[PDB]
Amino acid sequence: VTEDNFVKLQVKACALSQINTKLLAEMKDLFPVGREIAGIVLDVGSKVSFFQPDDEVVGILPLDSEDPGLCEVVRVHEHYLVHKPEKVTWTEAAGSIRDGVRAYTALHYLSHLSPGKSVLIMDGASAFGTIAIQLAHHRGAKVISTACSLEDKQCLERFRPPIARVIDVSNGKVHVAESCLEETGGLGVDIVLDAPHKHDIITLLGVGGHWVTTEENLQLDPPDSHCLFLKGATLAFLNDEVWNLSNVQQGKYLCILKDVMEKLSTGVFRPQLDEPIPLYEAKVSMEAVQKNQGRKKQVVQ
Amino acid sequence: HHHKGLYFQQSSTDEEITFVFQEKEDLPVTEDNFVKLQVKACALSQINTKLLAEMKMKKDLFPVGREIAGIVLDVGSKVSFFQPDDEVVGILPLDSEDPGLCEVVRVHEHYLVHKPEKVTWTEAAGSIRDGVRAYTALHYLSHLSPGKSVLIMDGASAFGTIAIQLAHHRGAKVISTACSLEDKQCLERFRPPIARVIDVSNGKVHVAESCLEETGGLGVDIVLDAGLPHKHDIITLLGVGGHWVTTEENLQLDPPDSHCLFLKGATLAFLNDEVWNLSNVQQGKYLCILKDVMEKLSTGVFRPQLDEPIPLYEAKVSMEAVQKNQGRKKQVVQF
Repeated sequence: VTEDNFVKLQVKACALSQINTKLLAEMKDLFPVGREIAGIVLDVGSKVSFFQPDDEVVGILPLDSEDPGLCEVVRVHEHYLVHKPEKVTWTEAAGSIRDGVRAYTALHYLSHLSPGKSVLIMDGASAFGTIAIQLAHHRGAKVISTACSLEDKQCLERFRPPIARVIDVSNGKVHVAESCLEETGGLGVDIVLDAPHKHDIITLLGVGGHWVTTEENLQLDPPDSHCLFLKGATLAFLNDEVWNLSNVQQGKYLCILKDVMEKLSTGVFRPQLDEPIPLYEAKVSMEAVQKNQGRKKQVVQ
Repeated sequence: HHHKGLYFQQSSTDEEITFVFQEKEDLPVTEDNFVKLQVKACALSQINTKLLAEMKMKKDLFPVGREIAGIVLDVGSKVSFFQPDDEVVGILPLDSEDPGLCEVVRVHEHYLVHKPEKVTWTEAAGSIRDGVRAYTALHYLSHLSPGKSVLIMDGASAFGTIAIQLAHHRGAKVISTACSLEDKQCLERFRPPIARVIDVSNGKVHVAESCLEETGGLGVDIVLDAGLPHKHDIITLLGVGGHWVTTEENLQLDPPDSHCLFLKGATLAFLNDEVWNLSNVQQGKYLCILKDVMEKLSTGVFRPQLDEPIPLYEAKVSMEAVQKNQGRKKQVVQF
């Protein structure tokens, strides 16, 4: 049943991602599953304006969403959605909106990319890693990335615009700090995208460098935050759902989405993702995810 | 022939430093990138003995004075940006051979910019370093923008004064913590009034509760902490996506603190103006910072809280007071 100021839409694809347990636990029946949707609006509320029925859209549902994205159709507020470009497919859209958001914030809002800069994208073979690498290349950066497996290794070396260097941590040991300092020319890396232990990162960091972490419980010792002081560095925490959970950041967020699709419309992004598996056995695919397993994005169609 | 220069020496078991006048020769400029300056003004700043020690320099007498404005007397062969009679201003490197507190100084050319004529010597020397700190904290570590809220520690200091002026120039609402009585009056006398002076004379206010009052619960966008509140109250008063710019060189950040930081998507940045003259890489960026600061000064958006200038012979007493951080106005030696 539709409510006003909300929009009913018919899902065209719903990519699924890892569900964070303790974020749900700290936030306080059923746990709705599915958030990265690319659908076609059905019925419109009485006071929604930006969307008219028979329009194709893409967006990320909020954590408090009554409806679960994994469904034939769902309801969602109109300011959680954006228009999907015509050229883009719908699996591509649903699979790229979330990782594209994260890459855009991490590399554009928590750090700044420009021609000539160096960025260490850790686990570049993950879907998020792939999208992030494509952003870095699009702006003109020199990308160093970490490969955790042989599959990841040969996955990254075959990028059409080859990355500067693939450091494989797949083996027992590798001197990541020394090798990236070696690749920069003593300068160090400008942006590290945690997405090694911290002592490799802090020495790897260049002058005024940016450490964009995702660790939700980082402990910092006075000697470490001192080496950061000597380098004039910035520690930026990447948290995906601060846009959705803050009422003021409405506009910027939307623009990100609209730009994420824009590059996807001109194909500067390309997701790396599993073949489309329909609704049925989708729960088993989600079970597989939560297992800390999966380098390819998994989208339902 | 020779000139009098202020130096300092350090005892072995005491980190304390003593200041001494010593006469020494003018370093000649020859077949090098160095310029020789007639020093017109040299501002004073407390010397971080620790950072200098980490630089690993082997000296028994260390030179004093780094924030200079003067006239180019001579130039080495390779110098390009300056010719004699030019009016220059700059900050001498941490590894400088010559003291800034001396009538003549020899400095590499990639440390100076030209001085605007409307700027006096004492004003330029007394604004260069603090304007740079403020500029990189509010423009490179955080990103000032009209409408944002900026909590500035002190603000009655020289740095806090330049910073408050920068924030107002960019349409920022400023919250600032006064400590002394005289500090509170000083913050009361600002030409455009700041939004909220929180008076932490004694343990009678809460800066977190007051700042959350003013912000409406959203939180402060930019915290400038340089120059008193615990780490935790900073982290609770910080807004969503906010930037915490700190002068703390030995910060203790435990996982609860960092957890609240993550949940607010907060960036933490360290303010260290030496970062350009110690690494010596993107110094051309630093140059543009100097030129913009000097422009801001010439047009009028900066007015440093200078004290009245002093002659060179009073520079060792003054420096002594500057080393203990007794005094709020900015001391500048005039020649």
